[PDB]
Amino acid sequence: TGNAQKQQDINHLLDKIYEPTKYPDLKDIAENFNPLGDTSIYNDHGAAVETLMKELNDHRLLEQRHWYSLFNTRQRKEALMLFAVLNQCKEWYCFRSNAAYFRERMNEGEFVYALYVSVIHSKLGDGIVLPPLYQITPHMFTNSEVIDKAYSAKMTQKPGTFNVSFKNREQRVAYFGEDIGMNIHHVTWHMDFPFWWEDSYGYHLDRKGELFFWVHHQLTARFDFERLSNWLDPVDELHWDRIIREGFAPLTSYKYGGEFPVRPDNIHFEDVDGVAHVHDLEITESRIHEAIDHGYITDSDGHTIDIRQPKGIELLGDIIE
Amino acid sequence: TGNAQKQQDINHLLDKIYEPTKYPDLKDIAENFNPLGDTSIYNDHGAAVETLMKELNDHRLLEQRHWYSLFNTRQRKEALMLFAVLNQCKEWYCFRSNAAYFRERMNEGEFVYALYVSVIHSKLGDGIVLPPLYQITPHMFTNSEVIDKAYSAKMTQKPGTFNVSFKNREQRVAYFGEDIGMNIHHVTWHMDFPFWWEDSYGYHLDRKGELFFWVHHQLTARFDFERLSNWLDPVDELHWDRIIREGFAPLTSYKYGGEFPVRPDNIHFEDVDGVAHVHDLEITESRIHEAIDHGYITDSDGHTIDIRQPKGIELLGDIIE
Ligand SMILES: [Cu+2]
Ligand SMILES: [Cu+2]
Repeated sequence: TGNAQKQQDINHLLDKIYEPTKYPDLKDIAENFNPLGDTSIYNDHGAAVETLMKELNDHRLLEQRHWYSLFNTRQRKEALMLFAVLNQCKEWYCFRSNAAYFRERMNEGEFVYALYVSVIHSKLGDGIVLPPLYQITPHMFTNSEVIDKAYSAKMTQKPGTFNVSFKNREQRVAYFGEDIGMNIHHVTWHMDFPFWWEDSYGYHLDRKGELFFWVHHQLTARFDFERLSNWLDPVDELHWDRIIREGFAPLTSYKYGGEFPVRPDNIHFEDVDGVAHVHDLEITESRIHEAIDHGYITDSDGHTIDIRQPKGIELLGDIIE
Repeated sequence: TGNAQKQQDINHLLDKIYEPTKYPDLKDIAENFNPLGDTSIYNDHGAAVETLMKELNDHRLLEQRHWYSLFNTRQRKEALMLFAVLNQCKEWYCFRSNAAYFRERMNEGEFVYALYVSVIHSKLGDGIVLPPLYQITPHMFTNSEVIDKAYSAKMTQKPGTFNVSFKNREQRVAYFGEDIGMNIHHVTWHMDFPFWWEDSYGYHLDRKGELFFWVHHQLTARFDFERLSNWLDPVDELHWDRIIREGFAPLTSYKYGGEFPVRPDNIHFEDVDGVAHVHDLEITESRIHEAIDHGYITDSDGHTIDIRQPKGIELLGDIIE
């Protein structure tokens, strides 16, 4: 152990993530290790490990040098299996090993995501401070311009820092939304208290519900404030039966993936194949809005669970998010 | 009572259905029979009959030589009383009699529908085969042109058969829906397990409900295949909030009644007077959909009947059709 060790290892793992590791130790590990030959390092007698492997083997896991969204029900599951290994390691010998072994044949997004969540929640990651996403995978936090300016630097082997950019809109209250600090927090908040947490993982995040209610209420408040300061008017509430008034162009790019799709202004909400129907929301919204109005949330049995009490708002945040 | 017999009386009955019977027996039965004096032929002591009669007498039954759709709540009820008589005869003397007695004063659709149903479920119709509707009442299964060609062969008495008809649509998968066999089947399937069946009539049809779910799912299935074969793409699902994209003109005619109305394309669903509001669907659709989602259907007392079991899909079909 140590930390200036654990730490070191981490830094190495997340170094030039888009390419096979250059740190020799990480690679003989990456090669010689077998997550299945001492089912003892694992507190599960390695059921986790044996499940990743099985996938890695039938090679039914997402490819490397490809994008990844945490909203993709499969990409998530895969990402989250790495979490589950890293998670039941008794000591560092087992983490390093895996987050090396996998690091090299699992996709980067799943991987970056997996490592962070794992470091954050696993028993074994106390000493560590995680590098800032913004510098680990800069395509998600940097402009598309600066990105290309950086690819040029590199082509020519000439160094230096480029100035990023952001009178026509409400990309006047932009400084708020595009800040690398908020973006960090926004992701961290949901890494700290993930929507996918099962108390099987080890403990129980306390009031994730009210936490959820509140955190957004404040982005939402903080946001409303800035627009105040900009002669702008408080934000419109979004409806599924209306047009999406204010659309934008992000001018942002994926590393592997392409450029973030843009949305024109005054658009009509389309039924999106694979996710869900527009109407599917409308009804959800109704079911929600009826719990609130009745006084109770009704479970699967037709058991009405009361929410006209203090535990109220979290039970509500459990069903809303 | 052979069946040869049984059978013969039945082809007699349904011969030249649009004009007074020409078979002399059926006639003088038609005239001298009294469905209510010897109410010992009825296993109901002629409750059945004494109701038809009453109607027949206050003259509030639907006229002859007029159309009839099985969807008309009255038209449906009258048709269905005939059913109730034929149904409580102890032997052929009683059917012959009524389907003769009634044949001659009761509307022809009521009458053709009443005799088949009766023939199909009454305990007294075993040996018979019913003639193919397509040849009993051919306006329903034949073109409007063919029909017309046929009125001319008859005005001039020179005989002859006509070829029916069916590059501009999806009346390219026509050969499927316009087939006299399908068509047969699709009506028979609903005569075998009728939507109006009360188990007071006699026995209980067994899984009408999954039977219902399943038969349509195979029309639909079968339907979807043919389109495949025609470079056409799978069928849109219909919504009450969008346009009826594809209308058609059936170029079909009724014998008494006129030409079947046509639907222009890209139409908007109108609230239709006497049947129900568009919205009315809209909420029934919701009501249904929530039963699917809750885990339970809820009766009129407010008792939730669970459908997350094998009797499941049938309970559902009983509230769906
Ligand atoms: Cu969030
Ligand atoms: Cu049908």
